[PDB]
Amino acid sequence: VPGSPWFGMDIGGTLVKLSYFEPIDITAEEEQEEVESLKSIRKYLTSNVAYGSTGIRDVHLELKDLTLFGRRGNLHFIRFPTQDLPTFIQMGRDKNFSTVLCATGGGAYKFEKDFRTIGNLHLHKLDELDCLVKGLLYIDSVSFNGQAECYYFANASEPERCQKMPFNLDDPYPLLVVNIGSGVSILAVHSKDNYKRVTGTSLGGGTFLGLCSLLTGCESFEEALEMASKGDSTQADKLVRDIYGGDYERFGLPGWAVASSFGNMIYKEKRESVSKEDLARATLVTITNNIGSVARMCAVNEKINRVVFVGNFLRVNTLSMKLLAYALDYWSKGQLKALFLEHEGYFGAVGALLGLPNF
Amino acid sequence: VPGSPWFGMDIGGTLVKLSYFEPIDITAEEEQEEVESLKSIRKYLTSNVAYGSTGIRDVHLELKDLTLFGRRGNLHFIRFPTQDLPTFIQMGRDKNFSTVLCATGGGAYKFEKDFRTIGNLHLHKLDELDCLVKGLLYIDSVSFNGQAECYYFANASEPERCQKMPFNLDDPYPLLVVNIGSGVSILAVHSKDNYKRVTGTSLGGGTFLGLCSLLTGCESFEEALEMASKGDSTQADKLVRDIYGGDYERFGLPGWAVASSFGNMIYKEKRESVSKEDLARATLVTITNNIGSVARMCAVNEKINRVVFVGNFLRVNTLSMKLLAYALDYWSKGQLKALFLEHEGYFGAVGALLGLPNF
Ligand SMILES: Nc1ncnc2c1ncn2[C@@H]1O[C@H](COP(=O)(O)OP(=O)(O)NP(=O)(O)O)[C@@H](O)[C@H]1O
Ligand SMILES: Nc1ncnc2c1ncn2[C@@H]1O[C@H](COP(=O)(O)OP(=O)(O)NP(=O)(O)O)[C@@H](O)[C@H]1O
Ligand SMILES: CC(C)(CO)[C@@H](O)C(=O)NCCC(=O)O
Ligand SMILES: CC(C)(CO)[C@@H](O)C(=O)NCCC(=O)O
Ligand SMILES: [Mg+2]
Ligand SMILES: [Mg+2]
Repeated sequence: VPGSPWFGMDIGGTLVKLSYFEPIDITAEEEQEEVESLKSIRKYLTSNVAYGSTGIRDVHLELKDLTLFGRRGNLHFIRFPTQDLPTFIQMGRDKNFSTVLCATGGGAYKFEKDFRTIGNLHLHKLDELDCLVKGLLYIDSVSFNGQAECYYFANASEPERCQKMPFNLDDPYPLLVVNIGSGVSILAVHSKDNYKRVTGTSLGGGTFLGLCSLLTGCESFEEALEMASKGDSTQADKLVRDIYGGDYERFGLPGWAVASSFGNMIYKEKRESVSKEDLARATLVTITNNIGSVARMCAVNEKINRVVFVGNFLRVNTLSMKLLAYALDYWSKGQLKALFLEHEGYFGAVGALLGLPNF
Repeated sequence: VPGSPWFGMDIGGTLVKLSYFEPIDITAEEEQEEVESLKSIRKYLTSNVAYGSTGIRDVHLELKDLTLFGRRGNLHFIRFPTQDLPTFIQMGRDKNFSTVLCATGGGAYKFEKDFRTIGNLHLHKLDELDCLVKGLLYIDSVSFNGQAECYYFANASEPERCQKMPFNLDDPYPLLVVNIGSGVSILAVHSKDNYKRVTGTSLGGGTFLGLCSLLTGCESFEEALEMASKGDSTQADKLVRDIYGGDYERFGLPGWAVASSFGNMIYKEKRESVSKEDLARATLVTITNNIGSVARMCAVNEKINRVVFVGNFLRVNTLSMKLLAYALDYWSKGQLKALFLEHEGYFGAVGALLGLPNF
């Protein structure tokens, strides 16, 4: 492995994710041979938790004293909007920084020519879903600083008992991976080298954020979630009891289940009384439950009972995680389990970093 | 079979559908024994095509010279909004109308006590999905006045050739039935008496109409479709080429495919330039393609290759039908076929009418 900072980057449709390995076993002689630009990069990344106006280091996710490529170091996790990649690349071309970059996600292709404006930088494009699988399996194998990387919600159908609990993935196959980013990819993983994309859905995190922005005027993902936490989705949705006056008993649909998402918004007087918060929550519930349903159908067809949900639609989004856990547990009568991972949307970036020794 | 007009009624979450059998073999003696109220009902229904301000007789769907319950007559098809059922029931209690009513849909239960305000009326509640199956199989078996009730889109992947063609369902089993009403029910039909509800989705016609109303201010389903016919959904959706700069080749996703529905609406400048017509079309495309995807997954898991789509989401909605035909044909490489039926959303009402001899 190369004199070069060790990065892996996943350039998605909405967010760039960057994994950075900071060596902590640097010898006295190594510090001598280190050029100023390399020292400047290391100090900038490790002494700041906000980069410019939109970059964020997720300090709580840092893996400390990881051994990687024969060196000990800390693995850092950084995100910024893809819209701001021109600023990243303009920073990279700065004279104070004159690298082998393993990059994945669609932007590895879309912005290939832009990365090559950085003199002599060597860009290696790696497949988006292969990096996801490799990074997910790697992070679970090294643990989250000794704690479990994977968790589930115990007793997900009872709120008085529902609680996050660690889950052991030491024999993780087979596994359904549901990656909720701008859109959704669903993978059936049979071994480390044997997986297929079962299907996907374009109703993903970008549908939640785009519809929420149109309907409520929210200006950020976090604001959308804050609104949804205060709302009542039943003010927008038409429920089974709104159609039947009760349960649809013959087919086991309870009266409180949604029959038609946003279905009460066909009435003008209801549109005039619904709140922005109600609409935010209805958008979240609609998108989340649709993903849960698709995930359930894929698990049944693939004969897989463990479904891991990743991607940044679920970052700081406990409501959606609990909705997913409840829906899988309820519809399957306990035979399917929703699983979640602490490192959220960073697995592609880690998987890309792991491709470095091949170059 | 009873002195009573022969009706079947399906009271849905949004629309009431009514089938009415008009006898055309009435003898001279039968006209004598007919009371004025029965004559008044027959004349009102057959001499008007609009009933009050919101009732419509779909004259083009009339089955002429049908033999039913040993009598020859014409089968009529009438719809009105469930919101106006109080007007129907108040009309029914009029003194000029002083019946065995077979009723299905959720409103058969929700409005049971209201129907019983009509003196001595006998209400028989029948199951919503059983009536759908029985009515669908019946109408296809009697034909559409000698023409095929069922049709498909030939060469659905090529617009220069794509065209509606009759399809023979003379041995209709097995069959996947996708009923797109306010919400969506999906049935696997193995015989006339053996079917199961495979799943459903709450993202149905009410989601299209509710979201469209919120986003565009449209005041009717027809206005929503008119707007969507003029729009460009790619102004709201984020496409694969917006993320990759091209195809995602490894997994066969073409650049023109939607990656994130409404995903370009996360950007304020794009929200400010998108048109209402664009938003209407994006809503239609998003809802329709999600149903097509769920239908495809259910067909693969049930090992069924014929998928019939019914329900009034598809009435006067050729765009959605063609989207469904293309999506099933494309994803399945021709192994799945989307089928459509001329009688749209009336099968439950017909199935209810067919239950009359049991009472
Ligand atoms: N700070 C944020 N800004 C924007 N979106 C966020 C943010 N935090 C969470 N999200 C959500 O995270 C989603 C993006 O998840 P992510 O896994 O990073 O997708 P992506 O890789 O950029 N897209 P894709 O090309 O489809 O894989 C958005 O659609 C939002 O729902
Ligand atoms: N004139 C109309 N008025 C309202 N909706 C219409 C109209 N025409 C077509 N639609 C569409 O038809 C859908 C209703 O279809 P329909 O099959 O009659 O459902 P329903 O039986 O009333 N609902 P459900 O209880 O879920 O079965 C609406 O959601 C619209 O998308
Ligand atoms: C980046 C992609 C395109 C691939 O992971 C992602 O946005 C996705 O899977 N969208 C859904 C595409 C679909 O299956 O309809
Ligand atoms: C009238 C019902 C409830 C049943 O046909 C219909 O609206 C439906 O199937 N809605 C979808 C319910 C679901 O499967 O989530
Ligand atoms: Mg991604
Ligand atoms: Mg219905």
